[PDB]
Amino acid sequence: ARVAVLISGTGSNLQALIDSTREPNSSAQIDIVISNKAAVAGLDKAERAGIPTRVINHKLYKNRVEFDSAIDLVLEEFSIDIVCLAGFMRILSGPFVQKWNGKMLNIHPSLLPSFKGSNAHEQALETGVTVTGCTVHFVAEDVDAGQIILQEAVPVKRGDTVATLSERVKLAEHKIFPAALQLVASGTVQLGENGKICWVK
Ligand SMILES: Nc1nc(=O)c2cc(CCCCc3ccc(C(=O)N[C@@H](CCC(=O)O)C(=O)O)s3)[nH]c2[nH]1
Ligand SMILES: NCC(=O)N[C@@H]1O[C@H](COP(=O)([O-])[O-])[C@@H](O)[C@H]1O
Repeated sequence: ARVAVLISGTGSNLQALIDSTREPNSSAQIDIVISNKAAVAGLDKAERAGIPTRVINHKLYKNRVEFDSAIDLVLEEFSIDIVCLAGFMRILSGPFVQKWNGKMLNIHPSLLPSFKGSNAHEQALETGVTVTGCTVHFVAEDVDAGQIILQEAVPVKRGDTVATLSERVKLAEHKIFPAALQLVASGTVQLGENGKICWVK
């Protein structure tokens, strides 16, 4: 399965995916990395790994649909099968989501359905949970509401900040995102007719 990874910053999840997809038994290969932000460290990581990169800024497009179409063009160019959102901090439009239904994965740093949105760690700390975690899910039109593939719980320590908590949760992210990509790319897991997750094996 040919994979595109979309990023907006540091790219630690990208690096974990690059590492995993180069294992001999990997069913996925990363053929393109796309960023909406220029000069971010995730681009350096891709380049260093010998993977092509494309930057697409919102300032060159009228609306969200034309922005996504520019993404889609590149996806089609590289004959992509699966899209991974790895620190990609943009909402995707309906038709784009619909086109890639069952083919697009996102990593989110909470145990969904808790703490949806762009500041999950802030929410978890504000709420005072002692257990948080991360979630890989299929992307549906409603944000962070798509079908869940894998999750991993991560403890919150007293005195945790966004800095220390996100560091701990990222170690879990780097485990389940490669595991989830491998499940989907090997055809072991799929979105299924009724919409709910289907373990084909
Ligand atoms: N259709 C859809 N379903 C999803 O399940 C899903 C997950 C993501 C992944 C992202 C979800 C977290 C985010 C929530 C809100 C954000 C936001 O408003 N981003 C700005 C970017 C501005 C900037 O920082 O430069 C924007 O969209 O314009 S980012 N994107 C998705 N889109
Ligand atoms: N809602 C999306 C979201 O909050 N994504 C989060 O952004 C970080 C990106 O780190 P990275 O650039 O080092 O992979 C990750 O922690 C990811 O879970």
